[PDB]
Amino acid sequence: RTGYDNREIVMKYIHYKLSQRGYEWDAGSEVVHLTLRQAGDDFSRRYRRDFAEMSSQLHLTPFTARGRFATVVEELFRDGVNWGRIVAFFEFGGVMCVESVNREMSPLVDNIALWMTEYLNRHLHTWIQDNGGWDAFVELYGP
Ligand SMILES: O=C(NS(=O)(=O)c1ccc(NC2CCOCC2)c([N+](=O)[O-])c1)c1ccc(N2CCN(CC3=C(c4ccc(Cl)cc4)CCOC3)CC2)cc1
Repeated sequence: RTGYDNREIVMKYIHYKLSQRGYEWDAGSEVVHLTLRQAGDDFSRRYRRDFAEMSSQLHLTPFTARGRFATVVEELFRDGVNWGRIVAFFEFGGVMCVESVNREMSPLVDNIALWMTEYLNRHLHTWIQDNGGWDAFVELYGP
């Protein structure tokens, strides 16, 4: 119906975060993916302390990742949604994927991509559509 699939925004974002570390191949039209990447890179520069704390406190394992993902996301959106919190959600998913590869649990990346897609589709999609859609995010933060 929308003409797009949020799974693609998730897959492209995770691919970019892994590629930045040399964890996935990338030699280095659509504007949403570039806008989101840039916003997330800036978010992690501004909130470097929160990023470093999140990157060392996760202690991810295959049985604990699901619960940790849900708990952090619930904390993130407890006071409501805005674009910055959506950018923070992608950055959090990125940290979970990078940590999963670091801990030799690369298959978890596919599960994290599914949980992010499901949360965007079921819990954030209404807010996004009510707030001008991805079009409004690009109008505010895009080139
Ligand atoms: O300002 C905000 N929102 S905004 O006004 O919508 C807005 C403004 C400007 C711009 N972009 C800028 C425009 C000017 O040029 C440069 C770009 C955009 N944007 O979308 O691009 C949107 C805003 C600020 C901070 C914020 N977080 C919330 C999360 N928290 C830590 C935390 C968790 C957490 C910890 C680590 C990691 Cl990796 C992830 C999550 C998980 C558990 O919970 C706590 C840290 C602070 C949320 C929203």
